[PDB]
Amino acid sequence: SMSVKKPKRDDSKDLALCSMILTEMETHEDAWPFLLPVNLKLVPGYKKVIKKPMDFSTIREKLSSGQYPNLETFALDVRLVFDNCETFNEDDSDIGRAGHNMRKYFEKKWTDTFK
Repeated sequence: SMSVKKPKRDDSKDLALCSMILTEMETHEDAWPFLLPVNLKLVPGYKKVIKKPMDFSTIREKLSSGQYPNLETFALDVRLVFDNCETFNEDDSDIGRAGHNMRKYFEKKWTDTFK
């Protein structure tokens, strides 16, 4: 509350560390469905169904231009990529499996780096 603060957690390395995570996600062999924005002209249903499209290149540009206020808003966009993927893709598809794999990979790096 006013003039009453928990001890200051060191956040000065968060930008660097999110960038490293994102690099690891970008270079994973199962990243291919997520590297670029879904082409809304060429994929029927995507535009109407997925209210907030997100992809790794869009997260990279937001990261690089100071558009994440803190590490939690970064994690929310990463999770959005995988939540979108589950909305649009069957679990038993190459893309559906890719999204589960990447979500797992992300959540471990997130825990190991920050928790």
